[PDB]
Amino acid sequence: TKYPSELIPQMDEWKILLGDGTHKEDLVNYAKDDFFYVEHENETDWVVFKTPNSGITSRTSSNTRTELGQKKHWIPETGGKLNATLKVQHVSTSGDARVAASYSVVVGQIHSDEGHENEPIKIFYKKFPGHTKGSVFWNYEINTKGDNSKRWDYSTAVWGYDMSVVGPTATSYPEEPEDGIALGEEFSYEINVYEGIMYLTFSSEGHKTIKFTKNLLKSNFTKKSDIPQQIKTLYASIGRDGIERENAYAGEIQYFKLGAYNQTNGKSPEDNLVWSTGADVYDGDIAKQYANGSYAEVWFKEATLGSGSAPE
Amino acid sequence: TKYPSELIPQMDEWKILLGDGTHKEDLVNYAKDDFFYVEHENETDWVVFKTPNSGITSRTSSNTRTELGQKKHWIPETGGKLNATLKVQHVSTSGDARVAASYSVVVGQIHSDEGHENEPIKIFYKKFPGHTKGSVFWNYEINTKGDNSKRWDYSTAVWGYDMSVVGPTATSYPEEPEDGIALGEEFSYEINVYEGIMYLTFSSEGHKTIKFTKNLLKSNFTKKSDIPQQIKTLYASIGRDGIERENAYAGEIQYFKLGAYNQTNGKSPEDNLVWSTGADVYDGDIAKQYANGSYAEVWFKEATLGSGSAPE
Ligand code: NA
Repeated sequence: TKYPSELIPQMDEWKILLGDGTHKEDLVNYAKDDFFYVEHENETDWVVFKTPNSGITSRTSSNTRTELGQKKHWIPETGGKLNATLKVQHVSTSGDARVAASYSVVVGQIHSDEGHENEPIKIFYKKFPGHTKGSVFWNYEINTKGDNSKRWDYSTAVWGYDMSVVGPTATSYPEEPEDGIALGEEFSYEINVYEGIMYLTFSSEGHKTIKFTKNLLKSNFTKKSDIPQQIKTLYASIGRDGIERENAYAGEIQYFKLGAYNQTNGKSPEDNLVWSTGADVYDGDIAKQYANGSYAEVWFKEATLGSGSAPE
Repeated sequence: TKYPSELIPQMDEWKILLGDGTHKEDLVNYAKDDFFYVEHENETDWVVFKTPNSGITSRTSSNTRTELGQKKHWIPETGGKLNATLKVQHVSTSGDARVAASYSVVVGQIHSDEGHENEPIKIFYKKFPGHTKGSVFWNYEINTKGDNSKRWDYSTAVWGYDMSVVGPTATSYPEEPEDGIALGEEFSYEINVYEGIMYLTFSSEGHKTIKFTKNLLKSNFTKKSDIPQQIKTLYASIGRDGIERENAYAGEIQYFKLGAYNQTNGKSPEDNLVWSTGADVYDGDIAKQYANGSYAEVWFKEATLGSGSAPE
């Protein structure tokens, strides 16, 4: 009988989009069965975000989400911090293993509200079908100088693989990552942007805590000879060779998002081998996708917003 | 009670500078006698800011302040809202009455953290010696295009006079304003910056609620022919003919301040008849100033920070 707002005291600082295209700005005492609701398990309550592979998407995306967006925006220079503790309960059980996005779900992001509307960070959990352990990795998308159709993401592994580890054919998978994270296994992230520098921390009991620093005010990617080999390789059949503006996301307004942003869709892999995953979507029927594994589902027990801080 | 943080639940969102030059970042359970403390009166507790006319000033100013500064900064596009209810209990009883800033105290501001470090708004209370009623007015400072030494403030009256109404000699005063606010009389302000537009609301029991709208993204002062007449009298002595850059404070990082920023100092009126007030400051001896009326003291009942909101 609980609402998610009973578990997240800053619920009034978020709006939501659900997998069925519902937008809701006032989330105090709000739930909707099968998308955004509370689940009780032994001694903890969790906020569930559940979304199919193909529901009603936002105008900005081909992928379906049930995900919060922070109402108060900020530029990297003034900063912001998001802390989450969560477990992924389910990712799509179908999709083409040659496509980097298949079988994954983004569980936190910074999204830009203007300009190209790209993401300085998207944190993913990806698990191939049949595997016990999945991978957590995070992607930085360039704030492309000029035409955004040449953009790309650079993916960095936390536990397990990064997004570039694909199967060599549509239904054969790499071996499971030995150091990865199971469904139902708790982990935490913090995204702390202080004075334009994004400091990430990822922790999970029994695994190494892993930290990263990425300056969001000065690009590392301002010419062709700076594009990482990972981009040349993973985007080789797409054609993406953009460069990033010199000052990256300096002064660009953005905001946090958190929940289940499903990156497995039913688009044809031939149209985009990195992001169109060709999964089973049952012609958009949400109840049939839910009955056959064609969805993602992520549970959070803590989601806190605060100000950016100097790492100690 | 004793700590101002028992009255202001958001005390951890502010830092302070006191009139003796003390800076303190963590204000929970913090008070300093004679500067920042709580006074109980009839059935309400108030947070008191008290400052001499000449204490230890910030590097940025010739005036002394005991004043909060908001820790988390913002640009006008993303916005912010400050609400306060207060009463002014004392302004300096000495000063050259010809000088526009004399006998006044700023009780709320937006202050820029970069660039020229100018203020999109400072809210003043000013009361000539011996008057019962003082005036509340607010100043917008241009974000000067080019050299800031040509900057100026434009003052708009709320109740009573604006800053430009001065006495005819150093020691005599204009008539009391018909509509002003007495020492000890409560009034409220709200500075609500939503999508770059500043909406002000001022209210006090038994006076008209007054509202203003000022766009902080698009200057009304881009040509010399737009400089208001007011500036031509006040600033005649001083060389201030600047114009403002076209997009005003767009993208410039700001934050709110609230407290007692005393505008009466001991500087020579013959050097600057707008800001150099020639008051008695007893060689910077704070005790002697407090004993002889050379100070400002403002009590707040409420002080809340929030997001900017669309008016309605
Ligand atoms: Na901001």
